[PDB]
Amino acid sequence: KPACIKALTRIFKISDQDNDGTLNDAELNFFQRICFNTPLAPQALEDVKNVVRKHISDGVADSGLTLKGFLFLHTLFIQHETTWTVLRRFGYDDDLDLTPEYLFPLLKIPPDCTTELNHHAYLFLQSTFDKHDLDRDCALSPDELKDLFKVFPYIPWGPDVNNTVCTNERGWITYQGFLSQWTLTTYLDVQRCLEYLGYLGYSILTEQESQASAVTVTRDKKIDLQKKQTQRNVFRCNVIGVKNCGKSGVLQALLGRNLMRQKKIREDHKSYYAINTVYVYGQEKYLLLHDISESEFLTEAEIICDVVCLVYDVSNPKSFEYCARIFKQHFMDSRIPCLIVAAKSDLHEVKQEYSISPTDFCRKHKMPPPQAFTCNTADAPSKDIFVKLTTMAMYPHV
Ligand SMILES: Nc1nc2c(ncn2[C@@H]2O[C@H](COP(=O)(O)OP(=O)(O)CP(=O)(O)O)[C@@H](O)[C@H]2O)c(=O)[nH]1
Ligand SMILES: [Cl-]
Ligand SMILES: [Mg+2]
Ligand SMILES: [Mg+2]
Repeated sequence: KPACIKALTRIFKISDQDNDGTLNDAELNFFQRICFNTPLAPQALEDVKNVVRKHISDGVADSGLTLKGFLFLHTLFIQHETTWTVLRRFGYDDDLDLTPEYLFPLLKIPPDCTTELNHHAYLFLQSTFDKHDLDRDCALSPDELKDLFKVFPYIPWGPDVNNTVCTNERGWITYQGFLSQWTLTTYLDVQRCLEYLGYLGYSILTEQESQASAVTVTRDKKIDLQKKQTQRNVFRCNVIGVKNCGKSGVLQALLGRNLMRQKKIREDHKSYYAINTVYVYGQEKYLLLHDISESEFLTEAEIICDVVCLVYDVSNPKSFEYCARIFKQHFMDSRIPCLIVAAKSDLHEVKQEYSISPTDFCRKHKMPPPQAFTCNTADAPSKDIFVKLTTMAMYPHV
């Protein structure tokens, strides 16, 4: 029984689309249709409300069904089969748990293909954000996130999510940052995104066969390279360099954060990812950065990307050798574009101990010139390199 109440309470929360605490006639009729194929007459609906009002006082607020009122009607129909109709319609099984078919619809992704949310999927998330942004500040406070996750069986996002997407003045995920996190999750872990969409009741509220009906599968990367044109909107860039060469500073710069703001980031909440929108020649795209920590190996995983960002420290004389090394053993004869970034360029430039200068190296292997970059500036860092990286990802040849 307590398991039954738990499910119905969630089903209520999902059905309350405007998230006001009641099921108005608009939302109530929607619920009846998806469950019982036919809604009730406008005043025959008012008759049911009367039955509620004449038993409990807190069962009907405004002229819409409250949760207590909703749970009350569940008891009335028993003292059956009406409830199980509702439960099964919302993905629950006999054990009152969400079925694998509902939460994990199989979506086999072809090799060298990526996953994006379609336009209607984004719209669903845009409304989803608005429903829980009750303070209208275009950001989700910790309370507004707890509210959003009350349809989730566990907390899906950790405190590092705030160091991955755009946040506001107080570290709260903004409206744009919110969509960036979903864009990010969909790209890296589509099965997790589909699971999360199930918790939000996407498949039901949008009346579609599965959560998978929100994901777009882009074509083979090889075809994009051969046809020299892509339709993708999300591009992944791997950031590679020695330890403490300023990689994390590059990632956080994409989020618009100064170096001084970065020093207040606790390591418990550290993130090796950063995602944001970038405009390339009037086209809006998503740039996805992945901080690759200096390890003994570089597998076939940390090399798959649309563009590589080799970062070295100008105050570190031995740092650029790493860039030259990694480039020569993974990206020298690769169809992946590479951009060298001279990070910490606010510091005094020290002569690199490598055999050849960064400048000449970029000519020997036909790359763009080493880009000067710093996150240690007043206001927010420059988005120049991020436009560059995205541009090279979109047009590898040009
Ligand atoms: N002056 C200055 N210092 C910087 C800049 N970027 C980073 N730093 C400093 O350099 C150090 C290393 O930066 P960080 O971004 O953490 O490097 P990292 O390569 O991510 C470290 P790891 O390899 O372990 O991930 C920090 O002390 C940071 O404050 C910059 O543009 N200017
Ligand atoms: Cl559900
Ligand atoms: Mg409502
Ligand atoms: Mg808010």
